[PDB]
Amino acid sequence: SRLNRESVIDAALELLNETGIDGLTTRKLAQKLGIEQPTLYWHVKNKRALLDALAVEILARHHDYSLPAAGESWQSFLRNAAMSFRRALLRYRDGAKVHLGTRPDEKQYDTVETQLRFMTENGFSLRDGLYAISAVSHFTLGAVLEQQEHTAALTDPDENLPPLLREALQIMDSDDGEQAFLHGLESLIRGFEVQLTALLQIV
Amino acid sequence: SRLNRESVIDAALELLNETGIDGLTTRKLAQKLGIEQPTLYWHVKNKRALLDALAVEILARHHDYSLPAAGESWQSFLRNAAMSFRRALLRYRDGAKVHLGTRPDEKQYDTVETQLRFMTENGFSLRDGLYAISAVSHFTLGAVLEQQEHTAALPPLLREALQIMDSDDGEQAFLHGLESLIRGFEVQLTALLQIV
Ligand SMILES: Cc1c2c(c(O)c3c(O)cccc13)C(=O)[C@]1(O)C(=O)C(C(N)=O)=C(O)[C@@H](N(C)C)[C@@H]1C2
Ligand SMILES: [Cl-]
Ligand SMILES: [Cl-]
Ligand SMILES: [Cl-]
Ligand SMILES: [Cl-]
Ligand SMILES: [Cl-]
Ligand SMILES: [Cl-]
Ligand SMILES: [Cl-]
Ligand SMILES: [Cl-]
Ligand SMILES: [Cl-]
Ligand SMILES: [Mg+2]
Repeated sequence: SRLNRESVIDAALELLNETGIDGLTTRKLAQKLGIEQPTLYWHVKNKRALLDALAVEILARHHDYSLPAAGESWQSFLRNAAMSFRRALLRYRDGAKVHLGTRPDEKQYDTVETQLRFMTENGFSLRDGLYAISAVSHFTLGAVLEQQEHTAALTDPDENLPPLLREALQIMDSDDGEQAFLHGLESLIRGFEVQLTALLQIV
Repeated sequence: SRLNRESVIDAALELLNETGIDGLTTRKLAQKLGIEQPTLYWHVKNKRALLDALAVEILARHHDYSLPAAGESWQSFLRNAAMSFRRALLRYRDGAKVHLGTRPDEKQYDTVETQLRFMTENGFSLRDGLYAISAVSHFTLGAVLEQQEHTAALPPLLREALQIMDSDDGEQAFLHGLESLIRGFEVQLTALLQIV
């Protein structure tokens, strides 16, 4: 079939959903695309190159709230961006692992620059603006990775559970992690706000 | 080698530091222990079982702040627990990845129950106490993972960002975010039913 970048990425993302990240291989991709492995090699040098491209393309295709809307508050921007990032990571099987194992594009660098510009224009020091954006990223990625790895582990004993843990596990299994995530996200943002507004005051 | 559980874990953690999580295999563990694979199999059924046990033993061995001190505030407890958790995850190569997606083990039940009960004793609902603990975990795991990954590895403002980001190992960003999280929890807890 067609082996332009877009078609190779489409096929690989579809394969990822079938195999997961550990099972994804260039050999299986060649099969999916109806080609011999040396043919694929011309287009895609190895699994690492493949994964780097997928990670970028997942965000490029699906992380559609990467920039603030005109006039949007920083609080709202971080909230929306976090929700968008989470959605994008959850869209594919092992998506967060795919994302984790890369380092950003030149395009992603521009976006981060704009986000950093935006934060600093809203009163954050560069340091605090960065730490905020980092913390949102770390929390969001951590939440998705726990969810997705937990799912992955299931494919491979209530009577002894103590009562609060039993109830906590019931609570956590009750959705895909969204409720816990959204609650933590508000706490994170409010913490940032308390810090920003303090300026040089002891807080 | 000796193949009691402790010796097997010892060997596997040593191997983990050598190979990382992806590179860790039962074949290489058997080699390290000077045994054949089917011998290892009697003791360790597969990689998932090994990883599950490593997750537990890393905390058992190195997570020293899992319970509040007598009289300790919930804020201080979460701070201390988060710092301890992070140190324990950082102790071994890919430690955060080893933890990911695990659930409390039987040997951790009393501890984790106490943590949950402790939050509720401080005014949190079980739900909100859980969400606080979970947020701390998720944030800490994210922070460590990004540190462990860019051990495994232009714009103006960004460029100074990378300077501060490379001025240390991640601890400053981590600690700053942890304080934000804790203050956010406090603001929520203290609001009760007030619009906040
Ligand atoms: C309460 C809880 C915890 C954890 C956890 O994974 C979990 C879960 O998967 C479902 C429901 C509840 C929990 C932790 O991993 C753990 O790291 C942990 O095992 C743990 C421990 N064993 O000491 C902690 O200290 C806790 N945290 C404050 C770092 C946290 C507690
Ligand atoms: Cl072609
Ligand atoms: Cl193309
Ligand atoms: Cl491959
Ligand atoms: Cl707004
Ligand atoms: Cl023995
Ligand atoms: Cl033993
Ligand atoms: Cl293996
Ligand atoms: Cl205290
Ligand atoms: Cl209780
Ligand atoms: Mg855990």
